[PDB]
Amino acid sequence: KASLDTQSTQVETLKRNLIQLESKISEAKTKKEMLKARITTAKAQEQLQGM
Amino acid sequence: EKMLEQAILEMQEDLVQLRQGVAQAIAAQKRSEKQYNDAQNEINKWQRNAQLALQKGDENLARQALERKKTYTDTSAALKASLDTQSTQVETLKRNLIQLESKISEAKTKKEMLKARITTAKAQEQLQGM
Repeated sequence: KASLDTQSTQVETLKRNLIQLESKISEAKTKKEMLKARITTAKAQEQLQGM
Repeated sequence: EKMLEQAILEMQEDLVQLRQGVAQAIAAQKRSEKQYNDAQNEINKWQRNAQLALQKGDENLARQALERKKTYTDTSAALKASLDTQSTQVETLKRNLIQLESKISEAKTKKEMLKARITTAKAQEQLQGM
């Protein structure tokens, strides 16, 4: 029973981490889209310099 | 898991060897008892012979039997002393075996607990990777 209680707390932490991770991966995908847009804007600025 | 797994296999083989030693000690106790029993039987036979010698009229033979009985008694006394010393050692061995049996079960339980903590540590490592 004592072992189970100690194990249960660890299990809860792991479950919480997984839920957080799921939220995090979605955010990362969103970040990539934002990152792609800024890079395109930078390229446009470079074209002006060429002119 | 590797450190724990190797230890469990090793303890079991050792226990079997200990049991054999205990059996030998038990066998030794039986042998001493048999020898002691034989000495007692011999003494009884000697006593009958001594009485028979008196009836026969051979005084020297009866006296010799009494001397033999004393020697047998001394041997029996020595055997009894040896048995007592051996018995204490045997009791300690038996106690150790019982304790060992309780201990091996505990070790198995410990491995399960150890496995769970390692898994938790791995989860923490994954968070660092993120």
